[PDB]
Amino acid sequence: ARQSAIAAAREARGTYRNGLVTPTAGVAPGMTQANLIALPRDWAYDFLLYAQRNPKACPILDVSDAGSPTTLLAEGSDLRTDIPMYRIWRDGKLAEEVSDATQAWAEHDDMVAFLIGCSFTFETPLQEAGIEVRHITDGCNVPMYRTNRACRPAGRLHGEMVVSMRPIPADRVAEASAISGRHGAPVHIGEPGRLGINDLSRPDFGDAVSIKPGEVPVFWACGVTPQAAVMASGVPFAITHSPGYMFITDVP
Amino acid sequence: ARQSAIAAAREARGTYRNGLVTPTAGVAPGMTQANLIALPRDWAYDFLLYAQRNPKACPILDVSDAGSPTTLLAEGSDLRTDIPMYRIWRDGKLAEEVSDATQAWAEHDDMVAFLIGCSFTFETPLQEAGIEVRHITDGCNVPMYRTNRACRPAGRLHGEMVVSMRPIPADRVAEASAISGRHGAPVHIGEPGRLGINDLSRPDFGDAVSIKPGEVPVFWACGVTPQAAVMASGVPFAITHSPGYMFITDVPD
Repeated sequence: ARQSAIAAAREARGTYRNGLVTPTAGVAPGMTQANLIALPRDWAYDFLLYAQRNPKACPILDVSDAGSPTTLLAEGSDLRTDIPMYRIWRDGKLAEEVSDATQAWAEHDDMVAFLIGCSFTFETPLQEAGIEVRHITDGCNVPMYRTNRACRPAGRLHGEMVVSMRPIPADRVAEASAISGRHGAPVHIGEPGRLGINDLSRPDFGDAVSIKPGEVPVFWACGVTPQAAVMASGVPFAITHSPGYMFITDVP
Repeated sequence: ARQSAIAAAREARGTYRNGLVTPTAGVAPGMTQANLIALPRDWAYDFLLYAQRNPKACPILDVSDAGSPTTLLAEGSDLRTDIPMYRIWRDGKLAEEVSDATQAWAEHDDMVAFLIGCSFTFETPLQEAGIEVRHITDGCNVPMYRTNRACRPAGRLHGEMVVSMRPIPADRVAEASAISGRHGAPVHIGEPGRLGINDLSRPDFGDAVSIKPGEVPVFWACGVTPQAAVMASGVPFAITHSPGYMFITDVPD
């Protein structure tokens, strides 16, 4: 029921609020999970525009007011604690990981939280068609790669797109792309190298997976694209989630 | 015709650059026209967020980098001069109207331009059902009203949605909305009072139009709502286009 799924959602982030640290992959089936990036209002203008200029890579689910946390995607939730793990960035480099972001969030009083993602998940219908999601078939975090595809810059922000990949068997590629395209369309199909990915076994983010010799790698734009921007643009201070440790919202 | 449409657009923008002032309706047919609101970077955040929160009322066509009067919607165009008429706003009140916003723009070297609009015009489809766009029949701008439907607030900005009104034959209305909905879906049919409109003969924007004894007023979210938020939020300084004097892009509809 829709009522129970929401319960499991309030349940899950309730635990993370209590310090629990575990991947959110398949934590509350049927519940929209989002990526995060919080910036001081000043840099938030750069990212809002970065998001309006690259909606495929940074589709916004919500933007908190300057005095966050709290988001309409989860009534009563606190963005500073309800995420398993946060990546605290300083001067364009990851400075530390933490289970609670309350302190880091205090460094600025006009922090702006951006919840990034899409309420539509193509993974469900794929598995429905009998395709299989390699990383799910395992207790895995989908592998993700920083490509050579430059995003449209905005303000002081600029950077490459980050993609997640799932091996699709040769004869299901066409319908795999069509199913997920029914914004959700794959950005690339095939040759990893054409994306500046020189070794699929070493993903910049997430866990690597195996690809049966008859499988074709397919790539989709994902919400960690913002993290690549933080690193290529030297943003003084930003707070994002740690890949694989997302914010489970109340939206199915 | 191939390229012809955008050529007419370039020419038209050219005359406006050279000081021509004339309603923009009808010119460069087939070319998407847009509303404009230019704000200082600091307020540009509030409005960009106002837009992301109210997409049907403020559909963004483009956003210029701060301090740049250009737009990808028209190569070689200059926003400070290619619109026939501008509205300079001060303390959310409207201080002056000029044929050249060049001087006003220089008051902030961090001006951000927002071209508001949609490339999907439904008027063509209507006139190609005989639904007749009243205001296109008379020499007037489409009546626009400030409603009682508040936009979701964003930062310092707040305000009501400004709708556009087209008189439509009672027995036709059912399709006029279906057509204009292939952002374009109409927000209100009927009692103009229920939408906060007291006297249709008095529109807040454009020219009033005559409603025949049979027609029903049909309303559409209008790309003029930011100006309403500018008055209700006391925006210290802003620049927008004037009534029926829009920016003609090279982007076909």
